Amino acid sequence: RSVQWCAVSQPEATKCFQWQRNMRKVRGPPVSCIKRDSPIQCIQAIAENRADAVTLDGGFIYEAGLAPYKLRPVAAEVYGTERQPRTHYYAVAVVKKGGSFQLNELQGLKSCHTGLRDTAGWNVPIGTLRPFLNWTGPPEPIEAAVARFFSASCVPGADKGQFPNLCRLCAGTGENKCAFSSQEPYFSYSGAFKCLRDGAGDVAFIRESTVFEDLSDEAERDEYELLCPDNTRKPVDKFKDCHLARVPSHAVVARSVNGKEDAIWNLLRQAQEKFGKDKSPKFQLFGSPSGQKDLLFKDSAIGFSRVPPRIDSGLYLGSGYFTAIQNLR
Repeated sequence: RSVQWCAVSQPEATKCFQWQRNMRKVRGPPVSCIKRDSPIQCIQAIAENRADAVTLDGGFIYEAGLAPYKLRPVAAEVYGTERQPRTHYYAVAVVKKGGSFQLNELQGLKSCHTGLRDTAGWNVPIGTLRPFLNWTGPPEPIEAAVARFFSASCVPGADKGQFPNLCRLCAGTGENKCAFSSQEPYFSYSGAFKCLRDGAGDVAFIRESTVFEDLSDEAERDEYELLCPDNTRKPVDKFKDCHLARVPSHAVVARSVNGKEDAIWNLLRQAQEKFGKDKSPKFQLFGSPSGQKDLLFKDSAIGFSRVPPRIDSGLYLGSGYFTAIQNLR
């Protein structure tokens, strides 16, 4: 037959055509390509058997699995190194030890977010805190509710103009203040942590490893702990037993019924073994051309991982995450 990939963009299309005719050359499994204008359109396409697979993030993993699609992950991107591969992380709420407030009592305190609408620093934390948010649904934006929950925060990317409150704690210079880039000292994960570390804010929403990467001294990081969902605090080494959500990697979604799980997989294994990470200078599966990034697959990816059967979107996501998504719906 052949597996039909779905490109959400036209540059994506070019790398797929590239992929298909490069699979030919190496006499491997064939792949055809489909252009669409959005991840959902691709979800529908695959859904109504116009295509066979597509790589999606958690969010669309959520979406694709819903009726009437019922799509399911079959192959998972893999980050890290061949030496140290990783298919996920944990979204954690860090704080400085010594306090008594818990996750259910963060109202009025100061928060430090990696970025606006980023998963770990936003979608997981703000979706989790949802019960404490005085928010009607749409059309009023969540920022609104968040802006009036915490007394002040740093959310790189937050609209300084509409929601100035979400940029108070930020530390960039002039117009670079609250900007969504390295210009903002409290940007991303390490900036988020430092935000907390500098006493600017009381809680940091980052991932479990930023701590370790940044705090070399074991006795230095005994100065921090984690805020667990069961309204209890814990050391940063107990992240597995004390996190807001377990965030998996982007996964290749496919039909639950008659999905061609194996064709896709047999195609995925081989495409990797030949055009995988620094395997060929002819064509590279994980790598976007100049000006373009994360085409088809995450460039930071280094391989794939088969997803066991009977594992749906919800089970793939995890409750923390899955709940975090619905809560914002």
